[PDB]
Amino acid sequence: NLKVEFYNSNPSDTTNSINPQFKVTNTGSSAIDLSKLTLRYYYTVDGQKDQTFWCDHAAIIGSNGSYNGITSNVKGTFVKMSSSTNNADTYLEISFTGGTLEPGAHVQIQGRFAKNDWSNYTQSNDYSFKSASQFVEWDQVTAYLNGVLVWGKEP
Amino acid sequence: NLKVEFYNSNPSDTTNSINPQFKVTNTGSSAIDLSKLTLRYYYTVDGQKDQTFWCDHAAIIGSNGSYNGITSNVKGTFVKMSSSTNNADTYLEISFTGGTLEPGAHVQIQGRFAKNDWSNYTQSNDYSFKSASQFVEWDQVTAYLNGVLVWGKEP
Ligand SMILES: [Ca+2]
Ligand SMILES: [Ca+2]
Repeated sequence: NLKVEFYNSNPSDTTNSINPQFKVTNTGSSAIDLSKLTLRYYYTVDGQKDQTFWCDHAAIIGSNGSYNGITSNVKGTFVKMSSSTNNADTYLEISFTGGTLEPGAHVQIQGRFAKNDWSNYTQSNDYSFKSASQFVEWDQVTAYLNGVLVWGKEP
Repeated sequence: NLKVEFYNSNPSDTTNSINPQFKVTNTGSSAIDLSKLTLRYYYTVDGQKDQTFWCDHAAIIGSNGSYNGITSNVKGTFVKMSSSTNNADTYLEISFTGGTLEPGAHVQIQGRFAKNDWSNYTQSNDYSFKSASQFVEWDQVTAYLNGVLVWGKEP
């Protein structure tokens, strides 16, 4: 059982970097294996180019406030959709090499990606885009446990 | 522009091989690049196992009756759905390495797939199942051209 909160820290309509911020909480009674957890951010690439994802910072925060830095365990891959919509033709899929999300604990991921030539994106035609000053409950981003959708609405 | 006709040549409710038969007609005025066309057959795996697809026979038939064998250009892959329904948790996606479908021409595909342990399937709970003696207009199978849905209803 999971709860996903999210926001984009870069609100510029035209920009050369998209900054997705994820906060995933294990609201269940049993621990979660992060290597089985994947997250997706849907958008339109606006000119297909190879892209790169970077995790500025990621950490597992326990229910008692314990801090475990896992920045280098977060990986990002770009998937071109086999069936697209007018505001979603590509998605960034976030994965973890390992780690355990214990009951009540949560993981914060401060992400960022860009095209390899640093050309612009347009964020107003991106399905998952959500400008906010903090993590909000947003269902236009999805989460999966072993390939099964457990949060959000796919486009 | 396309038209998809279809039928299953194996009607057995319990069986260890599913036989989808596709007939795709280029009803438009311009030729179609087959490497840009994909087709889907939705069903419930009834016990997750790796699966294999075989094209028994495939051919491009021209409006003048011309015959061009393309059996080895037809590929099939199995995709497990992230979100499933009571009659769809997996889909066979059919692709073509190449070929061009001229206006008025159609391509016939006699396919078959099975689990790698040859265990049974149940066809009564499969979204795309359509038993018939010949190809019928069926919208429970989908076709995508350039990653865009151009035929059928997805579950
Ligand atoms: Ca965009
Ligand atoms: Ca079945």
